[PDB]
Amino acid sequence: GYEVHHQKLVFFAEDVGSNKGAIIGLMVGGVV
Amino acid sequence: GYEVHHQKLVFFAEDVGSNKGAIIGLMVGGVV
Amino acid sequence: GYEVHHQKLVFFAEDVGSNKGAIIGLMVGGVV
Amino acid sequence: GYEVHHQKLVFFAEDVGSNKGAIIGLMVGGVV
Amino acid sequence: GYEVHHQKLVFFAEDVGSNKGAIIGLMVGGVV
Amino acid sequence: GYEVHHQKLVFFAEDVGSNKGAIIGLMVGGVV
Amino acid sequence: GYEVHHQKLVFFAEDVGSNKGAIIGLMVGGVV
Amino acid sequence: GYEVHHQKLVFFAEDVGSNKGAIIGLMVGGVV
Amino acid sequence: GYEVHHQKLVFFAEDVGSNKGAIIGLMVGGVV
Amino acid sequence: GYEVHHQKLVFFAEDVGSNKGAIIGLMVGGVV
Amino acid sequence: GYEVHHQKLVFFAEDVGSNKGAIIGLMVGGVV
Amino acid sequence: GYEVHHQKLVFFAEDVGSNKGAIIGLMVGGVV
Amino acid sequence: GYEVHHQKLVFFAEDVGSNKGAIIGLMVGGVV
Amino acid sequence: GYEVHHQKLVFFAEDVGSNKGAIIGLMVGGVV
Amino acid sequence: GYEVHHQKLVFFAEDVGSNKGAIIGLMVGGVV
Amino acid sequence: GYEVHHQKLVFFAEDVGSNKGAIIGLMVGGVV
Amino acid sequence: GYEVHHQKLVFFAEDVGSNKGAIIGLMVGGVV
Amino acid sequence: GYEVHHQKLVFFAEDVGSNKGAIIGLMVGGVV
Repeated sequence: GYEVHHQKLVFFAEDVGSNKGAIIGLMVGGVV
Repeated sequence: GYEVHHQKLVFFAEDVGSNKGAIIGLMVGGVV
Repeated sequence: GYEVHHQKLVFFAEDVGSNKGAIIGLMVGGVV
Repeated sequence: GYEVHHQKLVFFAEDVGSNKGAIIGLMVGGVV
Repeated sequence: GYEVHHQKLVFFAEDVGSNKGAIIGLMVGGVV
Repeated sequence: GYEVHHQKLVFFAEDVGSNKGAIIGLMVGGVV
Repeated sequence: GYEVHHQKLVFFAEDVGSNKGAIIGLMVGGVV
Repeated sequence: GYEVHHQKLVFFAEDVGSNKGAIIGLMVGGVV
Repeated sequence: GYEVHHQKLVFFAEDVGSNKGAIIGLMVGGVV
Repeated sequence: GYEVHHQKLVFFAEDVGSNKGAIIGLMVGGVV
Repeated sequence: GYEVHHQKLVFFAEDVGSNKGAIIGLMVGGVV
Repeated sequence: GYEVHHQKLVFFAEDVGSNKGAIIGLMVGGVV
Repeated sequence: GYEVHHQKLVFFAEDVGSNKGAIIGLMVGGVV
Repeated sequence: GYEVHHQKLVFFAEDVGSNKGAIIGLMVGGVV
Repeated sequence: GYEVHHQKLVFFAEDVGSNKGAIIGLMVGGVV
Repeated sequence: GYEVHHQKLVFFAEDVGSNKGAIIGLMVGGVV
Repeated sequence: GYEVHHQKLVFFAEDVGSNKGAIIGLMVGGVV
Repeated sequence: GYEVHHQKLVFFAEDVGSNKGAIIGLMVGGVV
């Protein structure tokens, strides 16, 4: 029938006073 | 009776005096 | 109030004040 | 009548950070 | 008939030249 | 009805030319 | 007329009365 | 006289003898 | 003497009424 | 100084209709 | 100095306007 | 003199000109 | 005596160390 | 004193070879 | 106050007639 | 002292036509 | 007040066509 | 007082201009 495809990726980063901050190792998704 | 698809990932990092914070090792499947 | 299969992840790192904060290891096998 | 196959994951690091160094290990087999 | 295929990708970084302090290794999507 | 299929990519970085600063190893999408 | 080392991948797909929720995740190390 | 050894995968999606449509996740240790 | 190795990939997809809606995620290797 | 080595890749899809979950994610090789 | 090394790539498929809807992410080879 | 090594690609598809149809992210090779 | 926190892995493989079962499979939670 | 945090890996392999079956598998995830 | 961090990889491998017969499959990290 | 981070990759190897030699598969930590 | 980060890649070896299976597959970098 | 960073790759081997030699699939650098 009818299908709509979209995605939202917001990458916002400052850059001083920078400690290690954070680490993300992740698997999320693959199909539908 | 409507078929739609979306994704939503918000990656925000501030270079505060915010230290490691956390380490995320995750495998979460969202496929079917 | 109709929705379809989509991803939803909020990854945010800011003004951490405590310590390491958290170490997380989690896995799923076989998405419904 | 229609099912929405997705998961809600909010991962954030701020003032609050649980304990000095908390570790979480979890394994699941068979999402239903 | 209505069919659309797009994606919202937004990346903002301030004060470059020095390490941000954040690392994301992640897999999201693939098929829809 | 109008049908279109293209990506929307927007980004801005201050003090560019050096290194990325943070590192995002991310896979977003693949098949419509 | 001499045997040699080679890979063998036979992926055949015919759905049948094989519905939506068929997922298999499996890892086998030759010797380990 | 060289040994000729390789792995072989036969994945057939058909009326196999598993479940009507199950979800499985697992691993096997080759040798110990 | 003589050494000849070749790959063998046979990927075949049909299209009856029940659609190709299954997930194969496997890792075969490691050793031997 | 004579050697023979080629790959055999056979990708086949007819009267396609792949939807809901057609995904093969495989790590094949590593050793021999 | 003569050598015989070529690849054999065979692709057979339908190419209508709607995408088939299937993805093969496979690492075949590595070692031999 | 000159070695004998070249690629050999043969592809046959119906209604070409449009989109790929499916996506094969396949790494074939590694070592002979 | 100076205390420096860094990674250090020396993998030396020789006809030694291997005994009563040269196959190792181990995992460590979060903090050593 | 000052702490020196750096990466360091020395992979050294001689080539004897008859051995029980030298296979090593190790996983870490979080902090040391 | 001041710290020094750098990579250092020494990959050394011999070539006698008998291969050592060693495989390293590891996940090293766990920030430190 | 001053913060310094330089690269150092030394690959020393003998690649004759004897046995496999060695297989290293490793994820070397993101931070420190 | 200042930092130093230069590249340094050195490869010393026998550049013949390839051992049966000398393979280094590693992820080094990410952060510091 | 000034930041210094540039490329430096040195490939040395005994044989000829130099083929691949061994198989290094290594990710180096990326981010300090």
